[PDB]
Amino acid sequence: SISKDSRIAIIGAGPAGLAAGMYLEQAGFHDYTILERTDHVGGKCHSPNYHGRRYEMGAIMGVPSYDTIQEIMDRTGDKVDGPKLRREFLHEDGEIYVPEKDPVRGPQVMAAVQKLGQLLATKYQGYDANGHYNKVHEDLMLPFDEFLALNGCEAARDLWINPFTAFGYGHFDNVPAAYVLKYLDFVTMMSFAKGDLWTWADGTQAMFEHLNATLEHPAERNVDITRITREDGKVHIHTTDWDRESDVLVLTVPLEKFLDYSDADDDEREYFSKIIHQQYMVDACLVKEYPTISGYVPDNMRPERLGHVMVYYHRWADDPHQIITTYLLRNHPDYADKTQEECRQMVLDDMETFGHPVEKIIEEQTWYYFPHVSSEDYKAGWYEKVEGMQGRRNTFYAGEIMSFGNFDEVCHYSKDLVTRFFV
Ligand SMILES: Cc1cc2nc3c(=O)[nH]c(=O)nc-3n(C[C@H](O)[C@H](O)[C@H](O)COP(=O)(O)OP(=O)(O)OC[C@H]3O[C@@H](n4cnc5c(N)ncnc54)[C@H](O)[C@@H]3O)c2cc1C
Ligand SMILES: [Cl-]
Ligand SMILES: [Cl-]
Repeated sequence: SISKDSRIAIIGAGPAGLAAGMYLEQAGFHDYTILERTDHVGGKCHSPNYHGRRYEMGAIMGVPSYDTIQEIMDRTGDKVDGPKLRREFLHEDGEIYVPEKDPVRGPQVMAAVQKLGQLLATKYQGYDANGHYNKVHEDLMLPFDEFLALNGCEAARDLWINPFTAFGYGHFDNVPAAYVLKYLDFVTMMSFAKGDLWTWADGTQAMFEHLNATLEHPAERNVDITRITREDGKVHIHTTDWDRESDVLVLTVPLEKFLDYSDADDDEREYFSKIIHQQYMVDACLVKEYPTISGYVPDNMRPERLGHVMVYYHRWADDPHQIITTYLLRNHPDYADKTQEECRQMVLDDMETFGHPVEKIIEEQTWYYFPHVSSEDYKAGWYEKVEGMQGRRNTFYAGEIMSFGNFDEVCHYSKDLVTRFFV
């Protein structure tokens, strides 16, 4: 256990760092400081303003089982109050189809879903635990498609792909099942399939800005950390404006990047070097022939269509001059990765093909997205190692790499970090 008097440095004012501060504070750890590199809080919950309304450059949605986020809202006073999500499906040629009504493929898919639900309820019990420290079944360490194939459930990929590949998380040929099924566990998949999805009028960012404000120590912003060292049982942080000592270090920032400004030991260097991530690019667009509904494009979710628009978000139905965001991936382990420029051109051409041509791109962002490890590295015990290192030289590891790249998962992980190590 850790002394309540400890000076605790939390790096990153995204959901993970903000949650860490919240749950530390509610456990009686009052001497924490959150250090944020940018001038803003919420990280990839990022909801900029346009014509009196906030649009989403990052996270958009939750589901009713996001219990930790509910706890945050309980604290902040925020309410789930955004516009209803609705979707149609488009082929890569822009034609509308209704796959749930396909009388051959539909049943095959839902039968596979049924079958997978029972394997999850019986054989793979534990799969849905937050984090990876409870070692998942070995089958879950395989790429999702391989995991499905082993169990005869390939068809279920049709349901699972839409809120996964399109949402930036990569491709089932390579992404381990462990990640997929921690995010899209059975209740979560059911909620999404049904459209029972939380959104916020003021943006996902708002409740995090509000959480920060409720904190006893709101985040320090514009903190440029040049160096962290950990001699003599302490943590020393060097920034461009000061350098100070803490007792405990909580990392919610990318761990491979941490290597470059830290006295990283051999294990840290070895293991964090294996972290891979996604290049998920979002374009905030003004369009003609305004869509009446969000569009998903499964055809463009295939690795062979890397860089094409996989989904676009219809957020403000009443105003045809409001922002439509588009979503595409720029990388895949087995395909040549795509440039920003050539992908920008695909946004334009695909949106035209869909009959919603772009008048203007007002904002573009390639995000550092979904840090994870390969199936091989997962099977080789990556998480047993790294979780084994928790508390080493008073350093604790958290954020997306330790759980999943979603704001409930990381917040939940931070909450549990306090329980596991601090209380
Ligand atoms: C387009 C898009 C769609 C998404 N959709 C959803 C969704 O619908 N549902 C969902 O649950 N999640 C979604 N997400 C994922 C979700 O937003 C993230 O998983 C969540 O924000 C992770 O929180 P975090 O604190 O772990 O990481 P981040 O949000 O990335 O926050 C990291 C923070 O650390 C800071 N930082 C980085 N480096 C340093 C440094 N050197 N020093 C100090 N500070 C540093 C950053 O500025 C940032 O504030 C989406 C994200 C994007 C981009
Ligand atoms: Cl104490
Ligand atoms: Cl949707």
